[PDB]
Amino acid sequence: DPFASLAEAYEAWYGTPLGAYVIAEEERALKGLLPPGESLLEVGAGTGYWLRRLPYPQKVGVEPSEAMLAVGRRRAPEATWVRAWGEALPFPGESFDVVLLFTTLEFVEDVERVLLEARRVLRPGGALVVGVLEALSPWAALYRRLGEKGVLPWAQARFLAREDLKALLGPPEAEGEAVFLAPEAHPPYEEADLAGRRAGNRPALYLGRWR
Amino acid sequence: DPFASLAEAYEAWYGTPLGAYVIAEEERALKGLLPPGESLLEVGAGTGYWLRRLPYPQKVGVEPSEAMLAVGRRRAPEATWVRAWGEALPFPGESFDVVLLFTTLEFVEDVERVLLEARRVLRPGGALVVGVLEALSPWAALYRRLGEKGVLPWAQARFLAREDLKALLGPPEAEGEAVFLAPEAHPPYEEADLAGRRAGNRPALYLGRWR
Ligand SMILES: Nc1ncnc2c1ncn2[C@@H]1O[C@H](CSCC[C@H](N)C(=O)O)[C@@H](O)[C@H]1O
Ligand SMILES: Nc1ncnc2c1ncn2[C@@H]1O[C@H](CSCC[C@H](N)C(=O)O)[C@@H](O)[C@H]1O
Repeated sequence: DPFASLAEAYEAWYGTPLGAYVIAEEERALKGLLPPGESLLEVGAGTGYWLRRLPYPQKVGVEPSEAMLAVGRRRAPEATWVRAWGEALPFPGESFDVVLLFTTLEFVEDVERVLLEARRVLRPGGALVVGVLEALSPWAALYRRLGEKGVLPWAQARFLAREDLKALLGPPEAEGEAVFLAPEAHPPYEEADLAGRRAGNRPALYLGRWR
Repeated sequence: DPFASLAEAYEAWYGTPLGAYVIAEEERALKGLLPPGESLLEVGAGTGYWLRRLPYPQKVGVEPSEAMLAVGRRRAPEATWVRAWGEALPFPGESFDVVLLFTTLEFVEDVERVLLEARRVLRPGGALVVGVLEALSPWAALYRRLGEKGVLPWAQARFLAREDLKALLGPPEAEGEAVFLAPEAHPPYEEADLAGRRAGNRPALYLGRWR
């Protein structure tokens, strides 16, 4: 478990200027894809960052890391926390309106399997929202380097491009993307961000919604 | 040999609009860092793209790939082509005024030995000029992915950041940088480039000169 020792300070970076900007843009992008619904299931809910911020009345978080889970259920108590793996969700078919996978496929053991589970558990016409750190962004460059440099959890991550998702789930009903500036950007961040777009940067976060 | 079948189409990309822009930008940065001198040695001279374009009256190209070499000795006949590895230069010490390593370190066997050899064959007061595809740039993200997907020669490449070079050679005497736009930039390219710089992007090409 690469997250075994990262749980406690996992959100520390969001407090910094750049991190605050990144997390703000990502949430905004995510909100743009979130559909109406009653029940939500986040696979790899980690510290429950999204669980506590999403509005759905019925929220369920699946997290295999004991460390992450310890923090998550503390921070997002209103949700039901289940200790399981994406590859085998302990729920009957067609039980959720929305299933969220935010930068989790980068760490699962079997991507196709996790996606199958997500769709089974998803009810008719259910919305599957997937978010990944676009492999082609300068952020991926940083994380790939940090990974080989032995930094956790990056050393055990796999990187995906929107192309890979579309390859697996087909054409998304809707898309979203955020953070075009680079890791070493200087503020005012909005300038850096618009600049990164114009420079042709792939975004740091790609979001797709499939039914 | 990763370049075993890339020699012929190697320079092809330089024909496209972005390619044209990129390579021209690299040439400008490289020439701006090249010092005064009579003799030049390029380790991993490949297809002689740089040998065919540098002022030095006496220049030698070291290239282990026979495939690349076949093209190089042809496109840059005014230079002496030697078939050897950077790990073992067939030259006595203090014999060159300038030694050039342009995107070669990412393919050699032993980086430290290559650099030791480069320094050995350098005359007193000589200058070593290294150019690498900065590992933190969006281009690095693209090649690491291509390498992952098999694509040669990227599957065999290692990537360096200017910090890696500083750790190996110490603080350079001078530096150069080029191409802040991303692989997917859109024309007008000069704007895209200025954008990438403001975005916080790391240059696709980092150049350093040591003595
Ligand atoms: N095989 C698997 N199945 C389900 N979750 C997994 C998994 N492998 C890793 N994870 C979890 O995926 C999470 C990735 S970190 C992202 C956490 C959360 N989605 C957020 O964006 O805030 C980690 O908490 C990790 O424990
Ligand atoms: N151990 C080694 N010693 C010297 N050269 C090597 C090497 N391993 C690979 N190379 C050469 O390094 C080159 C990298 S491609 C760059 C070629 C040229 N410098 C240019 O920028 O146009 C390849 O042609 C490859 O054959």
